[PDB]
Amino acid sequence: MTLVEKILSKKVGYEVCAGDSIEVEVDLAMTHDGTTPLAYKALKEMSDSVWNPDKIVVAFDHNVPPNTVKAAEMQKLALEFVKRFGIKNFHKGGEGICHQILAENYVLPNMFVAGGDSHTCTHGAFGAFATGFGATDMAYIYATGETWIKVPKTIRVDIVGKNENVSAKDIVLRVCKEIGRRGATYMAIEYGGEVVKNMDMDGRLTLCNMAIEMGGKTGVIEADEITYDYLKKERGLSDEDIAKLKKERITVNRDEANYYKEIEIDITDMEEQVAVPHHPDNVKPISDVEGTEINQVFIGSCTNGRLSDLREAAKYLKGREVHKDVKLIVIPASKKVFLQALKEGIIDIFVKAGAMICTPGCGPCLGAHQGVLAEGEICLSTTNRNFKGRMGHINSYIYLASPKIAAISAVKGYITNK
Amino acid sequence: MTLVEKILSKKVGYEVCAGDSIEVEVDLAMTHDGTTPLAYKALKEMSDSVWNPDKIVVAFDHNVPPNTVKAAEMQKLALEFVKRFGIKNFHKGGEGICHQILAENYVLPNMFVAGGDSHTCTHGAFGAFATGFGATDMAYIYATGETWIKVPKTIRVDIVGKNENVSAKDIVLRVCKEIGRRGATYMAIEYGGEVVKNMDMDGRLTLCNMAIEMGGKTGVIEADEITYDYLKKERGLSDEDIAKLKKERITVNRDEANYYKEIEIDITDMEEQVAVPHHPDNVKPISDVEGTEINQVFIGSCTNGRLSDLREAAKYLKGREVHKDVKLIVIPASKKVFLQALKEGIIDIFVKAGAMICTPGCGPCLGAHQGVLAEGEICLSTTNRNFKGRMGHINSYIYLASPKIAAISAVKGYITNK
Repeated sequence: MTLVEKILSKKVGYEVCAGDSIEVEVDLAMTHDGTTPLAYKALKEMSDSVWNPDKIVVAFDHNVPPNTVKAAEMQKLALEFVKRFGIKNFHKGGEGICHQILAENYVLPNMFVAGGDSHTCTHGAFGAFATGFGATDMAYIYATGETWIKVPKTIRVDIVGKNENVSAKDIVLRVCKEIGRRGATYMAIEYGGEVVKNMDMDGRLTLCNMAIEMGGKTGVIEADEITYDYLKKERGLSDEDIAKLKKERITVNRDEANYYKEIEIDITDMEEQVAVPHHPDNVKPISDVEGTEINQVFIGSCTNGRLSDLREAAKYLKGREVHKDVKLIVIPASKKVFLQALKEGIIDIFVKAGAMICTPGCGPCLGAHQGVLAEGEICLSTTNRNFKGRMGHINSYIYLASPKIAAISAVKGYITNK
Repeated sequence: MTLVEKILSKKVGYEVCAGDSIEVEVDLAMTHDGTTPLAYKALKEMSDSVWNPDKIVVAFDHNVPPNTVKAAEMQKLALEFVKRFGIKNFHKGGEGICHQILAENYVLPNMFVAGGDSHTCTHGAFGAFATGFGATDMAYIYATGETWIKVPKTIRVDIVGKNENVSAKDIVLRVCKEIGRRGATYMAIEYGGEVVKNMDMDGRLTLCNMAIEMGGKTGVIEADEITYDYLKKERGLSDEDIAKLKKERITVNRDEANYYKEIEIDITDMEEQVAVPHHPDNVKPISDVEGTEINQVFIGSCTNGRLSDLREAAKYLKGREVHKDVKLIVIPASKKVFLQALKEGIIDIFVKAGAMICTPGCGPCLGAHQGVLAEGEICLSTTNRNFKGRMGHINSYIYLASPKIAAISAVKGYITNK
């Protein structure tokens, strides 16, 4: 029995196998400024109320503040969803990215998280089963708190070795390379090993987030002490709640689980990994892409927008200034990350370096305004998507790398390690 | 002899008066990301060189970060202009508003300041003749360093009395009524009196900024010791350099200057001012619009985006949170202003209250794709424009007020004063 089978079995109250179709109760339902309207429209035709407003989260992160009339009409319509259904857990523009809000305030281990977003798989780092759903599907979830899901197969990814010169994004890019953009199709990506157990919670959320970029239905990491300490830090979880959570802790024994595929990654010495346009799996080491001049550098997104991502980037921008031909865009993942990075003096480092700061949202990682590339512009982003013409013009280029590389490259003006 | 007549005469070398068409050598030329590519493309048809790169200033502020592909293409074209002609006085995105930057490190008294912006008249607070030109005229000036204008008539505006509950925005809004939105066309505005004399440069910048809103060709304020003190705090200093500017100081004597018309504004027992849709020449006192539901509040344009404006707004926003049904947007006018407000903890108060901090520029303005309004949505702004469908939908509404009132109304969710 794999981890996803373990979680789902405890969820329904009986042993379940991969391939089965079971009814699962939803512990956490969420839509954002882009997926709320359609979900709301469908909900009007179906129900006059929701099943539990305390388990429903709504956040504005895609178009904040409204950059178009249409986006303004979207949030306007989403505002009525909060009103007409009495949604207490509503996060306005500036609160931050939806998944970051869910992580630092809501998601508990062994939960079944249902989200109106493709990258809902991010919250599998808590030891929960989190997948994305369509707007019509989320409507029924809002009205009943239930949904049907097929227990997916599991790809075991063992990350062993030790390398302090690389970050979690460098590792997850390495995993994307060996597996591919279609390698984990219809399958949950169960991370584990020496590195994963010693990896911080900010890093675990990075690995589970890019699960969709490998075709993965979701990503999941076993609940740990780091998971519990994170729950102690970001939220006021009492010791009675940690202990209550530890008795329900789910672990996986040896050979008690049969995986579809079991890949293993040695992290040493593996220099910093960089994804090459126009696909997330096109990952090359730093030496193979050295000297590549860039026009724009973005540091934010759900993948690397947390406090630790800004802190690392701030220590390389602490001395110098952003290159003349390079524009730096910094966007904290949430309102909490923004505040904490203010008092820490992290923001001061950025602004002095000439970095452009935007309100906590999904930045220009999508469509999206707030940082559009022109024809020919190269952007070294820290997000999780390299699709051709995603950050603007169809003939623009996007590179993916850690906040460390992004910070250093912004100074030098070219992709570098020194 | 009016102030404008004295400024233009010294600049040209001989005595001129209103009605005379003269050729003036330009001391300072500036275009932003929205007008630089327009002026460059126009320059590529007639000339093949700029007259003086040192006298040319380029600053990105309107669309920072790039909101559309066309906007990104424009900024790329503007980079060509700077790279080609070696414009050392170039400011990237995040540096701040074009007029604010120009006031922080360029505009000297007695100058002739030409700008590719309808609010270049702001720099008349330094005692310099400053007007706005189109893309065509900006190319002409870029090539020859000279332009052809007609010496305007002067509507003298004496502001006397005392009031410590209103602001410079409240004052300049009072001026726009007695005069009108078209009661100063083809004419220059000359502010004087005990109030203007006691104003800091933050107040004088506001008065000269709203000159075009009255149809005025420009708004100019006589330079004094307060003007020189600002040039010490900002662009470095020297008591010998200030003395070198006082030797060229231009003063105006009463009755020795014949104006087209003279107006005097009472301020002692005046209420605070809020302009109603859809024109800047429509303010009823705060008691006449108190209770008006607002859906969005913007604080921080060229009119009211400086340090004093932020600290005043943070004062009423201190400890409180922004009302639920209204989204607050705060944008510092400059990079320098941003930094000194960060070290003062002013930004923290904004973020704690739930404001949406954006890159130091001007948005939403003319639909700059920043904080776009939807249909039936009302915004209270500290900007200078009030026209129908300015911030988005044609059926949207805009109200103009001071940062003080803007902050308070953001707290209570409606236009108020308490």
